[PDB]
Amino acid sequence: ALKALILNTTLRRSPSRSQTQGLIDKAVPLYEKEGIETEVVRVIDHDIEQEYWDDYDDWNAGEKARREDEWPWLLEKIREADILVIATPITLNMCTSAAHVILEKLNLMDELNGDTKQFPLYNKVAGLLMCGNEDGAHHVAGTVLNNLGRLGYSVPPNAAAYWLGPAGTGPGYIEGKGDRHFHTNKLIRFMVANTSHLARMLQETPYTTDLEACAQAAREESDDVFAIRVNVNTPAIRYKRFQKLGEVKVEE
Amino acid sequence: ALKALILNTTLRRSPSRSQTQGLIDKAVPLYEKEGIETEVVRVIDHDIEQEYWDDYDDWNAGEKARREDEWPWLLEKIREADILVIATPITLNMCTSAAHVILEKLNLMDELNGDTKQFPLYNKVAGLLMCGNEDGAHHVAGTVLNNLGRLGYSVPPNAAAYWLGPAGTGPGYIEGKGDRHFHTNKLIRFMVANTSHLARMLQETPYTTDLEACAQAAREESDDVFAIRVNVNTPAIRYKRFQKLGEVKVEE
Amino acid sequence: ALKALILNTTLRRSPSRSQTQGLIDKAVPLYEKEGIETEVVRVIDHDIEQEYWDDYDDWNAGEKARREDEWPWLLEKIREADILVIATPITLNMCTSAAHVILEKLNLMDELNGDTKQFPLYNKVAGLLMCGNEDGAHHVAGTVLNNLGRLGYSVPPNAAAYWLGPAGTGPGYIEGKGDRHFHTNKLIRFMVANTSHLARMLQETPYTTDLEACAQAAREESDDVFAIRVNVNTPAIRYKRFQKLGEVKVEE
Amino acid sequence: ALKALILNTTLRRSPSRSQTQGLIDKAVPLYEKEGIETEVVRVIDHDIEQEYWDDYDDWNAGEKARREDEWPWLLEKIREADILVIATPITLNMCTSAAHVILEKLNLMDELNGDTKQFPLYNKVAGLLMCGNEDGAHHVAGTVLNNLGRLGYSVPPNAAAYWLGPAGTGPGYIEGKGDRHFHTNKLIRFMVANTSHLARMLQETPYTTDLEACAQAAREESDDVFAIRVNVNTPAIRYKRFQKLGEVKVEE
Ligand SMILES: Cc1cc2nc3c(=O)[nH]c(=O)[nH]c3[n+](CC(=O)[C@@H](O)[C@@H](O)COP(=O)(O)O)c2cc1N
Ligand SMILES: Cc1cc2nc3c(=O)[nH]c(=O)[nH]c3[n+](CC(=O)[C@@H](O)[C@@H](O)COP(=O)(O)O)c2cc1N
Ligand SMILES: Cc1cc2nc3c(=O)[nH]c(=O)[nH]c3[n+](CC(=O)[C@@H](O)[C@@H](O)COP(=O)(O)O)c2cc1N
Ligand SMILES: Cc1cc2nc3c(=O)[nH]c(=O)[nH]c3[n+](CC(=O)[C@@H](O)[C@@H](O)COP(=O)(O)O)c2cc1N
Repeated sequence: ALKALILNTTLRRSPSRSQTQGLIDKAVPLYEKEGIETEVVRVIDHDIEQEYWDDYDDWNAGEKARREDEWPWLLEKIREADILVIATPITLNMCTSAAHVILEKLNLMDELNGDTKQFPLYNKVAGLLMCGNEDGAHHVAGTVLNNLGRLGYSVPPNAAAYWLGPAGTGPGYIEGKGDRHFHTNKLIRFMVANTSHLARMLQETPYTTDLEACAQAAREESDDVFAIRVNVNTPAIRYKRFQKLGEVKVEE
Repeated sequence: ALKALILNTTLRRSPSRSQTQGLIDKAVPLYEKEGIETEVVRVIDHDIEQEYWDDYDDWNAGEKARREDEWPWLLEKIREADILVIATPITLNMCTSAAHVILEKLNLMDELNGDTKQFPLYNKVAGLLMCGNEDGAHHVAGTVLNNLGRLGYSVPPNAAAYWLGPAGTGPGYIEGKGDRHFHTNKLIRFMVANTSHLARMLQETPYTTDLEACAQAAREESDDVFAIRVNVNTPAIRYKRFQKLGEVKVEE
Repeated sequence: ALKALILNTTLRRSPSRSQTQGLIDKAVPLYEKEGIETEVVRVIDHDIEQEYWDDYDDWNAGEKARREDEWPWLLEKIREADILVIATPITLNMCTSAAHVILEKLNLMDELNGDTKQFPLYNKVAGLLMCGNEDGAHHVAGTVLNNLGRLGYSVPPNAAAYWLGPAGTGPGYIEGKGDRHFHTNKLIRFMVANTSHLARMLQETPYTTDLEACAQAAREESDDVFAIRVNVNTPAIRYKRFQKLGEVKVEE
Repeated sequence: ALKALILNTTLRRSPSRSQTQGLIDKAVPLYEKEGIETEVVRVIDHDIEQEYWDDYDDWNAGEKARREDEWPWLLEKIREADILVIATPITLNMCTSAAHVILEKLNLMDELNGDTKQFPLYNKVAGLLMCGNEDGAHHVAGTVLNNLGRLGYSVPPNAAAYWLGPAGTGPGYIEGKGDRHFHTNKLIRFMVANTSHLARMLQETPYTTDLEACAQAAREESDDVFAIRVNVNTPAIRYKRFQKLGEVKVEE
């Protein structure tokens, strides 16, 4: 069967009560009625290393970045899930820092599958559940769904469901009675119905795009050097699409 | 046959040379090789009224807003196109004001159909071409594609292609030789292949979601009043998800 | 004698009731108690041409762009005001298209003050009023206030005041009783008090920065060509800060 | 003697070479030439706990969030610094998750200066250094500087300096020769000059705003309950500022 993986990216460790979890609790039985098996992971409960290392970095400095953690376990669940729902509180008009770490680490998956010539997360479907006290839902949805789009996820219409109160400091979903908020409840239902349909579609008729071939055709029509002259004689920062400075020619 | 409509939202009237049109000129033959009938509209060439009126406004003040313009023609083309590609320059880290006016008027389309019980632009596909001198493509992509998804568009992976120069004032795509810019050329090819595929899928197996039925289910599990107490005794704007202010008792 | 100019960027013509105008009506008497002269302009009531032309465009295509409108009148007012307050409704998680046009045209300035070597809007102060039915205030503040900062405006703390209802379709400020909304009313008071203080400060102690001399220091430490090699052999879009492609050597 | 604190929020531990540190290395001598004592902290080098606990959470599970870490050490520096410069690489069109955590924890302060009745970070100045491979500088600047403004920071004009390559995957500042990039080098000079000036101003003539008095005046003109009726009989998500549903009357 198809699988939906819902990542609660709250910053409070289980079992502390999460506002965002209220939206998850509505979505789970709806996915199960669709025949889509659900799993909820609260990512902050798990040891996921934030630090970065590759071979350009200092070798000893990277020991902590290279340590054994729980990321392979979580990455494998994401690879296996046909639907990825990020369920995030809003902080600083963004997703939480926990969602941010996960997405940073996930952005290793724009390289290739040997037989599809597609990124590893191609043919999957993304949805979004968000909870804020007042503001930021559409901004976060734009940022997060755009990034997932870059990785291979398809986004159906009305794929982001959320709760917000009025302009103010709070309170959140629980005291604000968001479990009976009509607009949120109808958005959650839209999102589940549409992500489920698109997931079944992509299971039957995946993209056949060969990104390697697209890239080769693009190589055969492009240069391998970008170069432009800069006007260094002005403090101005106003935009000029035509600057008439002269084109550049490259050494040998 | 499938139709793709590409809206160049440059602020300069034809035949003035448009940087963004360079990306369009790459995309059109690629769609035509996909078997998809393409049409390019430069919306600024057409008389589209920006002012708003509805029957809550003053009747005389709204006369200019109600005047006969070319919006019904353009709206009918959007309704007919299976793929909508917004092709916009970046201004102020946003789409152009012309794209903005078009999207404002298009967001009247969030009500139902017959028959399908879906918004009128359901089962369509969105992609994005963008051109800026230096910065803003992913921010604009998040904003524009999120809004199109609210209307019923589905978004495939890698649906946004763009050109940008380095940090600076420009110049633009033409002087910058973007027509031979590898990254842009490959993204344009990704976008055309993926949008064409998703359009063919949705032609054959559209969403069957009944938004009316989703809304009726939400109504049964929801209140028809939102009400919270407010802490009027503090200058603080720190978020507080629990405030223990007491419930609001509502009459009738 | 300081002047504050408040631009209501609603899309509905006077005298139609504007939701955003409710916040302006709170702010005006507060500024006047500060001893600051205030003027409110509803910009949609004035003829401001959106289209663009310069010498690189087609002459005949640009005739409409070059026509007589009310922009010189409005631009002179912005230039003269010590405090600019954009008072914008939210559309599509952005300011309105009317605000978008004004800012597009305001960004077309290409001057440097001969005596101070600064942009024309240096030493002015920016505040923000916003009104939306549910969502978008901090995103719009980020975008608009970042753009004004690039032009020369300084931004005090708590410079953006706004009203929003809960997640939903509305209603707006008037039916939602925003005029008695504590959070909005206290933010408006913070905004007026802080912008007023900062405006007075800059009137006594303006920036003495010499933008021309900064740019000349930068010219001495910088190249006049930007050039990089591009990896044209991969479909990957993964970010690689080091790519081992070789330096490009330019011939001048 | 003013203090400037520069937080490098790279995800790579010292002494691994950071692209963003290149911009920092330009700014530090410019600040010291202004007579400002400058400290650089690479926050990822320090053990700062990401998890959240307060007394509404689960005591037992909150033990890790409550643990002794290095946050008080870093917060003291932020409390003392007259200028805070966030120096962040761009990930996912945002600041890094490391910057995200720091700002999250900074936003948890709940204090009012007993004498000035201002938030604790009032009268400070914020600036920004950013480094990305291609895109996101103005979006990050909007988000980060809007958040610091809510905390009490003032933002001068041209307070955000950055480097970006063209559309693509990289490379970054070092291989792209950003240390000799004219646009970046001049923006760094603008930013140091303007933040230094504004910090000196605010040390002389701080804001005298009484936030508590402002909130008390807002309390007198406002309701202590927010309540609106909802239309539960539509699937539409079209925005409607006027819905004629009727007022909510609240008991007692
Ligand atoms: C540091 C910080 C920043 C915030 N930025 C925003 C914002 O910018 N906008 C908003 O509307 N709300 C914001 N909130 C409230 C919020 O979202 C959470 O409390 C709630 O949702 C809890 O969910 P959870 O119980 O599942 O963890 C923030 C709270 C923070 N601690
Ligand atoms: C007022 C204003 C603002 C801008 N804001 C940004 C921005 O924030 N970022 C960027 O990278 N570029 C920006 N540009 C350059 C740009 O985009 C166009 O010139 C080009 O693309 C034209 O394309 P076209 O020939 O098809 O019209 C702006 C230019 C403006 N006139
Ligand atoms: C097309 C369109 C899009 C919108 N996008 C958003 C959004 O993204 N978020 C929101 O919260 N609200 C939004 N609204 C409501 C809104 O803002 C205005 O009606 C109000 O403010 C009127 O103010 P006024 O009477 O002074 O003109 C939109 C309304 C639109 N017509
Ligand atoms: C996961 C991920 C995401 C990214 N998202 C973006 C983006 O959205 N836009 C951009 O322009 N660049 C991006 N980069 C490159 C970047 O910024 C850094 O490598 C550089 O700056 C290193 O700086 P440092 O050596 O001081 O750490 C990303 C890189 C990542 N590892």
